[PDB]
Amino acid sequence: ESLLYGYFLDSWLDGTASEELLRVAVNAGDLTQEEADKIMSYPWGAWN
Amino acid sequence: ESLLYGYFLDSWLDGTASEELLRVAVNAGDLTQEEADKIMSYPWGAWN
Amino acid sequence: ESLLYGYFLDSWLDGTASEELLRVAVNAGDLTQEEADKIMSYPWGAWN
Amino acid sequence: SESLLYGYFLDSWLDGTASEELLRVAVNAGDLTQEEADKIMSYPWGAWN
Amino acid sequence: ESLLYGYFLDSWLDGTASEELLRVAVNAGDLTQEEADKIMSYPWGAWN
Amino acid sequence: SESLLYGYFLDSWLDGTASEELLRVAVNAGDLTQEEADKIMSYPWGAW
Repeated sequence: ESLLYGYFLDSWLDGTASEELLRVAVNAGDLTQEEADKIMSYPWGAWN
Repeated sequence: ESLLYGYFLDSWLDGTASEELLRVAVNAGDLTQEEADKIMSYPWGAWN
Repeated sequence: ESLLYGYFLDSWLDGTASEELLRVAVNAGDLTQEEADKIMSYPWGAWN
Repeated sequence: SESLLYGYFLDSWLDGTASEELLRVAVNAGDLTQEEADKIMSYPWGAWN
Repeated sequence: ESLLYGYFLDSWLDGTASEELLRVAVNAGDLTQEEADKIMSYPWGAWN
Repeated sequence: SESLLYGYFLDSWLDGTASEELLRVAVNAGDLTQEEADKIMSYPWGAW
């Protein structure tokens, strides 16, 4: 599991990360594509 | 124990997570069903 | 220490956790009884 | 090996929310060693308040 | 991976870290040049 | 390996809270090595 998985998931659940931002993280190798797809399976902005 | 166990327990105690959200995390494989059931034995929104 | 020992000690020190909450954590296996007893030895709400 | 809560208690000492009273309880509980509490007390109490 | 990679990436996303800061961290051995380049690929200040 | 509190003290230097006097105390306490204090003081005090 990527070290920043939880960090990016939390940003998705709080609505601060967009799909574009997750693509940047995948491109950088900070998330795998599979992890970004998992994160996007959650409701965007669920915490709000 | 799942890495995000404490993250999701804290979100249940702070009243931001719902049962529906914990089920999304179990589907994602970020929590096991047993862990979601442990979290739901605590008082939701206990932190206020 | 259990993974969440510091998390629950901090909640006791900040006055957010109650004895009941610690015992729910013991019942869930997130603290040992000995850990809950050690946490309750500290001043509740010391952080103010 | 460092007690896991060493940084936690040092931060409380620097923020002025802990005094020796709390460090005494932590040492008695086995959450800090006496040597660790003496190291923390070497810092300026409340410097980061 | 450098231990402070996430710390510096978060500071960049927050808009608190500057390129100069990342370069200081590289010179200090706290980041690799490749890591500073990865961080700079993200949008500066996307977190508020 | 970095001292456990390296990031903690570097962050306090960047946020303008720590002084050289504080770093001297941390080296004397064995919380930072002298090399680490020298690295930290290389960064811009109060940058954040």
